[PDB]
Amino acid sequence: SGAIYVGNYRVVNRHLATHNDWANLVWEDSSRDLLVSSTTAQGCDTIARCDCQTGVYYCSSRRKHYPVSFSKPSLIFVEASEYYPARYQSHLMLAVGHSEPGDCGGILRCQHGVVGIVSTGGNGLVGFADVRDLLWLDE
Ligand SMILES: Cn1cc2c(n1)CCC[C@@H]2C(=O)N1CCC[C@H](C(N)=O)C1
Ligand SMILES: [Zn+2]
Repeated sequence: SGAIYVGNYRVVNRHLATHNDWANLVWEDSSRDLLVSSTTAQGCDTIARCDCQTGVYYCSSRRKHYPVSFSKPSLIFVEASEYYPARYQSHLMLAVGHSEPGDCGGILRCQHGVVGIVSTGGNGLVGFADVRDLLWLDE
């Protein structure tokens, strides 16, 4: 689990979205595994607007933060799951690291702020859904 809270927006993994997230839907993209819903309270997370390829992510399955080097956002093929059939997921960055399904939602941060959230894994690689291109989260 895990979400990004900025302004009157809440960003979650689309596969983990609640009934309330869907009832207050702002935008969703199945290909990115992202869903943004509206909130009453104001959020204070700062979104990075950069092209950093190094950062730190939170891994609940180990109760630890790990420094990582990650790839640039791209179309990477993701094996079938109970949430989606086999497809290419867009805007995805990979890093050598540990992850488990329950780690989805953990934030990846660089020195500029929030970069994205944990979204895929397997084969000793962790996938992060990038959020830096969503400039509308700040206005
Ligand atoms: C963080 N994490 C996620 C996973 C693992 N860690 C390890 C096992 C694979 C699993 C995974 O890659 N998927 C299951 C959840 C939905 C994902 C998606 N966005 O399409 C695909
Ligand atoms: Zn950065």
